[PDB]
Parts: sequence; C-alpha cells; structure tokens
Amino acid sequence: GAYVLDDSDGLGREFDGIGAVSGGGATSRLLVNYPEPYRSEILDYLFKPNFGASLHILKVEIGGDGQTTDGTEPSHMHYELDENYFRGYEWWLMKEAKKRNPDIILMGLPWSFPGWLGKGFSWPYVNLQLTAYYVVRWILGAKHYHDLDIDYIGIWNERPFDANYIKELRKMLDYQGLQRVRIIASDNLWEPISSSLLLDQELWKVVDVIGAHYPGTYTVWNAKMSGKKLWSSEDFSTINSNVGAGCWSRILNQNYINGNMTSTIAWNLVASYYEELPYGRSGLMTAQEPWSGHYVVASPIWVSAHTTQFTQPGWYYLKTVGHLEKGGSYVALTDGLGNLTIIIETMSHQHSMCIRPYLPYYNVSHQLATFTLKGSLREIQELQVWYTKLGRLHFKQLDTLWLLDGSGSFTLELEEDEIFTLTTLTTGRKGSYPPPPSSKPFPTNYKDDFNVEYPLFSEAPNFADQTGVFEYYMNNEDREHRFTLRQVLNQRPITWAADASSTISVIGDHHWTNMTVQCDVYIETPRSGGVFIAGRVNKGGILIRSATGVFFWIFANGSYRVTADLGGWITYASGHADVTAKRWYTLTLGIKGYFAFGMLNGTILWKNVRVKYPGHGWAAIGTHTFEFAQFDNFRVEAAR
Ligand SMILES: *[C@@H]1O[C@H](CO)[C@@H](O[C@@H]2O[C@H](CO)[C@@H](O)[C@H](O)[C@H]2NC(C)=O)[C@H](O)[C@H]1NC(C)=O
Ligand SMILES: *[C@@H]1O[C@H](CO)[C@@H](O[C@@H]2O[C@H](CO)[C@@H](O)[C@H](O)[C@H]2NC(C)=O)[C@H](O)[C@H]1NC(C)=O
Ligand SMILES: *[C@@H]1O[C@H](CO)[C@@H](O[C@@H]2O[C@H](CO)[C@@H](O)[C@H](O)[C@H]2NC(C)=O)[C@H](O)[C@H]1NC(C)=O
Ligand SMILES: *[C@@H]1O[C@H](CO)[C@@H](O)[C@H](O)[C@H]1NC(C)=O
Ligand SMILES: *[C@@H]1C[C@@H](O)[C@@H](O)[C@@H](CO)O1
Ligand SMILES: [Ca+2]
Repeated sequence: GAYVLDDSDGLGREFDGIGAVSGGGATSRLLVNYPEPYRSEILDYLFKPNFGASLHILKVEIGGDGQTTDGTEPSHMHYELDENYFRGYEWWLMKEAKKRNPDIILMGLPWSFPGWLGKGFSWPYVNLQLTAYYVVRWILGAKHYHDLDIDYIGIWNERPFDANYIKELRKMLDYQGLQRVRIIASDNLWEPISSSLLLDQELWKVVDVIGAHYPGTYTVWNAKMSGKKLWSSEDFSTINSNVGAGCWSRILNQNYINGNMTSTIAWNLVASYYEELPYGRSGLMTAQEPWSGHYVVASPIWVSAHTTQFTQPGWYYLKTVGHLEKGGSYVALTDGLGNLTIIIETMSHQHSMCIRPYLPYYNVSHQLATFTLKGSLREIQELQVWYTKLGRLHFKQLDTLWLLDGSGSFTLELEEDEIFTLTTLTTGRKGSYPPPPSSKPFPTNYKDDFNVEYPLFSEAPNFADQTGVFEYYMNNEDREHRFTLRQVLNQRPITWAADASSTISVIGDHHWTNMTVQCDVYIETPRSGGVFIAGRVNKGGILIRSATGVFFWIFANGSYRVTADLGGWITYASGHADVTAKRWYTLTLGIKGYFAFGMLNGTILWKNVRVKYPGHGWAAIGTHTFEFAQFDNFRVEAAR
C-alpha cells in the first residue's frame, strides 16, 4: 500500500557499483578493428558518464593463453623469462574506459594460466609464490606501462581456491608496494569461501570481498556473518533481447534486496565475438561486425542507465527497500549530500528469465504504489523521472514530480515490465549518436597478408583463436615472408575449459557452406610438426573440442590427412606428400556440396573427396599440437 522511505534509523549497506566483464574469453575480440567513429561511439555507450550504460566497474580477464569461453586471450608471460605488456586488448580497453571515466573501478581475474607455471602439472598451486609472482607482474605492468591502478584482484575463476595461495598473494602484493589493491574471493559459489573466512582469522583479514557467481539474488548465512562486502561478481549471461534486459533489471534491484549484494557485474560487457560461439549475443550491447561498423545499442544498456546514471560507488542504500505488494521491487539510495535515487522495477516472470537460475512462476499485476519520504527525505520537493517499458520505450525522461503539499508523499500507477528512476539528480541523459551502417555478412572475398610493421594490436583482425595463441610476427631474415602470423604456444596451458589438442583460429561467416580457403604455411618442428587449413568449422569456444568440418592437414614427415573433425578421429582421405619442416608451402582447400579438393603449391593433391553435406561453418588455420608454425597470405572466398 504505502511504502516508507526514511534515513532516521540509519542507512543500509554502502553501494559498490555496477559493472561488466570483458573476457572469459575473447568477448571483446571483434571490437578492436571497428573503424572510427563507431569504435569510439560504442565505448561511449559503455563508459561515458551521463550517456549510456555509464558503468562504474570494468572487470577483465588476465589472459592465460587458454580457451576461456569464446576464445583464448594472450598472457603477459607465454614462457618462463617472457614478459610483454602489450598483447591482446584488455590494456587498451581499460585505458579507453579510464579516459571516459577516470573514477572507473578496475578488476582483474585469471581463468587459465600458461602451462609453465604448473612445473610439470596442470595445477597453479604447485608453487604458490610462482603463481602469485605471475599475477602480481600483471598488476605492476598495468601501472608501469598503461598508468592503470588495478583496484581488485581475484583468485581462479570458478575453480578451487587455496587458502595459502590467497595469503601468499596478499604478502606479495604488499611486498611490491600494492597495499591498496584489494582481494575478492573466490569467484565461484558462496561455499567454501564463506565458512573458511569464519574459521580462519588470518584468511578473514586478507579477503576484502566475497564474490559469488549466479547467486539467484540470494546469499547464505555464513556470508552475512562474515561482515564482508558481498558482490555478484558474475551474473546475467543472457541474450540481450528484451528478455535479457528484464533479467538484468530484476537482479540489479533484487541482488541487494534479497541477498545483501552491493555490486553486480554482468558477463559480458559487449558482444564482440561471433554469435555462433557459445552464449552468442550475451553482452550489454552488440558489436559483432567490425567489417561493416554495424552495432546495436541493446536494451540492457538503458536498464543499466536507470541505476548507473543516478548512483555512484560510495552512496548508501537505505534500510527501506523491498518488494511491491503485487510483484516487483524498489531500492533507494542517498549520497549523504541531500540527493535521493529511487529505482522501481516490475519485471514479469515470462519476460525476465536469466539462464542461471531459472525461477519458478511469480505473478506481477497492475498496482498502485504510494511512497512517503520520512526523515531527511521529507524536505525534498522535486524529483526527475525516468521511464522504460520493455517488450518498447527506452530511457525516456517524463515530466518532473512536484512535492508541494508538505506531505512528502507521492503515488504511481505501475504496470508490468516497467522501470522507473526517481531522483533529485538533474544530470540524466539518453546519449545518442546517429545510426551506424546496416548489418552485412562477413566479406565473401577476404585476404590478409599480415604486412604490418608496427601493429596496434598483437594479432591480425577477425582471427578468433580457440586453442593456442596467434600473433603478428616479423622475421627480418626473410624477404618474401618478413611479416607473418605465428602460433606461439609451445605447451598446453593450465586450462580452464577443455582446450583442443590442436591449436586453431577461426574467421569469417559461420553461415558459409561452399568456400575456397588458401594460405601459405610453415612448419617449424622437424619430423613431428604439422599444420592445417579448414572450412565449415561448426563449433568453437568452450566447445572447441566438438568442432567438425573439413580439415586439410600436412605433416613434416611427408604425409597428409583430410579429416571431418578437429580431433582427427574421422578420416575423409589420407596419403603422402612432398612436405618437410622449415619450408614454405601454399595450401588450397576447396569445398562445394558433397565434395572437397586440396592443392599443394597450386597442384592438385586430392580431389572429389566426399564430405558430409549439408554443413556450414568458419574458415580456420592451426597446428597439430602446441607448436610453433607460421602462416602468410591468407585468403578465403565463400558463399552462404
Ligand atoms: C541482509 O538483508 C536482509 C534482508 O534481505 C536483512 O535481514 C532482515 O530483513 C528483514 C526483512 O527481510 C527486515 O525486517 C530486518 O530488519 C532485517 N534485519 C536487520 C538486522 O536489519 C539484513 O539486515 C541484511 N544482513 C546484514 C546487513 O548483515
Ligand atoms: C547532489 O549531488 C551533487 C553531485 O555531487 C551535489 O553537487 C556537488 O556538490 C559538491 C559539494 O558537496 C560540489 O563541490 C560540486 O561542484 C557539486 N556538483 C554539481 C554538479 O553541482 C549536490 O550538492 C547534491 N545535493 C543536491 C541537493 O543536489
Ligand atoms: C553450394 O554448392 C552446392 C553444390 O554445388 C549447391 O547445391 C546445388 O545447387 C544447385 C542450384 O541451386 C542445384 O541444382 C544442385 O542440385 C545442388 N546440389 C546439391 C548436392 O544440393 C548449393 O546450392 C551451394 N550453396 C551456396 C550457398 O552456394
Ligand atoms: C495474478 O494475480 C492477479 C491478481 O491477484 C490474478 O487476477 C491473476 O489471475 C494472477 N495470475 C495467475 C497466473 O495466477
Ligand atoms: C562465467 C564465466 C564466463 O567466462 C562464462 O563462461 C559464463 C557463462 O555463463 O560463466
Ligand atoms: Ca606477409
């Protein structure tokens, strides 16, 4: 009926901010080669204050060379004694975010680790100090090379923590002058981190935040008892239609109301990875076409604004938040300076399901809500009003509300699938840029000679690595192949996902069905070495081991194979070829209907080999194991 908002008996918890994740894995891959001005516009919609999503927090993967959901991300230490703080795109992204919002909060978290840290095992806790050394390197490099202060460091994404590791990490951070960096643990479930903190005083002192994933708006008693800040450090992960926007809206409010969580962080920041990779289009917005410039300011962007434009980390929740009589919820926050923000959500069940967890039915129906401002809020006479309706009307500023009759009270008619933000703040804005170009499929003729002497990013555009890591490579000692693309892992990472046994990078249009792929290849390992080119590759990311298609392999022992699968279990054709290590060969693979052919140096090696049809997927290149190999003069022409 009536809902009292009041600060006379004190405040609720401090609000820590809303954010999103770039990484786990390569979710920002296709954003880097957007042409201007579109790249900058996308970044504004994400990070520019009083504009779009206006995010408070950016969390990024600390790349570990392993597959981490939609690709691999490059590590700062591929090998022992290797350090490089200019690989990948997270450095660039953090700097772009910081340029727009100097007060943005930055977080790092590893999903995978380079294999050498395991000292013979696929386990990062074999040598605690070595693993902590590696992670602290990353934080120091952020500061020294990019002028970035990392605010929070995590442990091992959705994988076991080791209490001694966490203690060693704190000790090493302090030793390296990073006392200001805080620790969040364990980026998995509420247990066992929560009970561990109650039983171990030394662990309790070193953990600043309990970060739990997909908590379904609830926490657990042990986490409440800890007295630590509680964050949903990975949530959302739902297609960014109106359904996803509804999920985001509902959990933004109710994570605090139901679970005492004062930060929620969406996976992922922006969908800039091929949509047919796992969890396609599950970012706050969509930018999956750098070749066209087409992007989509999806509804979750405006859902974010309803909170982010009108709150900041350091504000406090009131004690007076809760559910509405007929469904939906309200939170309220102040800044201790006289401002007040009220965020109301009435998300229907059928239009707000997150993928994790699925909620049993709950009813939402038309209702009236009367709010009465008691305490210091009574004095307020005026409120700006922002309104969104999902299904569609986004972030529309309505007529100001006047509180004149001394009552300190007001009333609203609420329907379903609505958001209202009522705030004293006058700074709100629905940021706008002209529409970007229409969507267009990946170019049906595409080439890359990798001839770039000082590349802005460490890898050629559009190549999305799914196992292994591929990089621009310069070889001064060669003229024709001075600039190539090289696979650089020489051992399997400490994996997070189930990486393939062969390295692979995919590119192009998953819809492609008939296609001709060509590439110069160079095998660096004598006798045992092998490489391939491929087409119709149908799966990647967390499922890269499942990939089928047509794979044309050549080996340094003078053999070739054509397979139906990346794992090489199924043979379409096999035979001998004049192929050795350390020599450049040109491979061609043509696929049309039921039949494929392969060329070696422009000469037919096999033809009219029967393959599964229909079938469709990306073009790809790769190596037999985790081994050095180079590629040059890539080309594909295709039809869908
Ligand atoms: C966590 O939030 C819960 C609410 O979800 C708080 O628990 C109580 O909530 C009921 C209604 O659900 C209120 O009537 C009580 O006033 C709340 N208790 C107290 C002591 O305020 C709880 O406060 C929060 N836990 C904390 C802050 O540790
Ligand atoms: C609401 O919040 C705004 C934003 O901080 C407050 O305005 C600022 O007040 C500080 C002093 O506390 C000044 O140094 C800033 O220059 C002000 N900024 C702007 C944009 O005005 C404001 O005082 C708060 N209270 C009310 C009633 O608006
Ligand atoms: C890919 O190639 C196959 C084989 O050439 C095409 O399938 C043929 O299409 C023609 C004309 O549409 C038909 O007359 C044939 O009977 C089809 N053959 C088979 C085996 O189905 C297919 O249309 C091509 N697809 C694209 C997108 O180019
Ligand atoms: C939801 O609640 C309203 C009012 O109580 C009721 O009329 C309606 O039938 C309910 N819907 C369902 C599916 O129970
Ligand atoms: C959290 C980790 C991230 O990389 C994704 O795998 C996501 C999928 O829902 O879960
Ligand atoms: Ca070249």
